Amino acid sequence: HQLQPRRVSFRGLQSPGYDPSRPESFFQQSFQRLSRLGHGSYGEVFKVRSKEDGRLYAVKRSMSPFRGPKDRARKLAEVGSHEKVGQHPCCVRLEQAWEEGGILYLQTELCGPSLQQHCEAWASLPEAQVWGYLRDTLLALAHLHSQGLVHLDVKPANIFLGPRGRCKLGDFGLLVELGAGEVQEGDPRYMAPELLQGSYGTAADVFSLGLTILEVACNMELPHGGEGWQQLRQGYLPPEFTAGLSSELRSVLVMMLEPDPKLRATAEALLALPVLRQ
Ligand SMILES: Cc1ccc(O)c(C)c1-c1cc(-c2ccnc(N3CC[C@@H](N)C3)c2)cc(C(N)=O)c1N
Repeated sequence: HQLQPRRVSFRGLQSPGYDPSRPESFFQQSFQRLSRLGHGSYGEVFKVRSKEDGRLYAVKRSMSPFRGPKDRARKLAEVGSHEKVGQHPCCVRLEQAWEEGGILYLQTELCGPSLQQHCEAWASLPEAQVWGYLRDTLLALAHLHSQGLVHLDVKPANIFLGPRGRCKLGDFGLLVELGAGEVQEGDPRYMAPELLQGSYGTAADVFSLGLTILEVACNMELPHGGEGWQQLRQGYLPPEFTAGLSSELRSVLVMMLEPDPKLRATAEALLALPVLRQ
């Protein structure tokens, strides 16, 4: 026998068309699986339609049952972090989460391709689009920081194309609160230099978003270490990466890539620039 699905929430499961008497899972009974959006060691993401309301969503499920109470605690923690983010037009919105059969499910709004996928199936993007992605993801960071939260893995793969040129930031598994809480290793290509010393704060996201946007704007791989990695963290843009970048975009990126986090521009300061108006 199998225990009924349980809602996972850190704030305070039954749905139309779900029958506990029937053997198959809440996920099998309550959704129509339409396509697979992604698969990895983190599990799988599916595009689904909900039987409850008839609308499209995405559902991420973990790959293997919990191995022990700590493994379970650490996986469920993602839901608590995501709930702290809440509703914001530039953040992937969690609808509900649940556990069944030792598997964790997160149901969110359905978003488009990641910025990474969008780039791969474009070369270098029109700068007008890049400005939109930068602005939207800056709004997301201002929102996170207002909640005392820092995303420690801002990267092209974690930003999803919404409606009409809009970007939403997601994957809040590596969110920390301003103690910190347990966290995994962010992608070294986009890592703020102060994180080498374990120092973090709202500035670390801004730096990562700077290299995220640099990468999508120039369509070149960033170094994961060695001299190239250091030379992106000196306070200038290496010419290697700047071919075809406008003077306007270059200047905003260099504000975001300031190595001293005390000097680095805040999301709100960047959003107040005339170039990022509206
Ligand atoms: C379901 C879910 C729950 C919580 C959450 O925060 C997010 C973002 C999602 C979510 C994830 C994905 C997706 C697709 C392919 N690869 C990845 N990953 C690659 C590695 C990892 N970092 C990110 C993620 C797509 C969508 C979407 N298109 O609607 C989506 N809403």
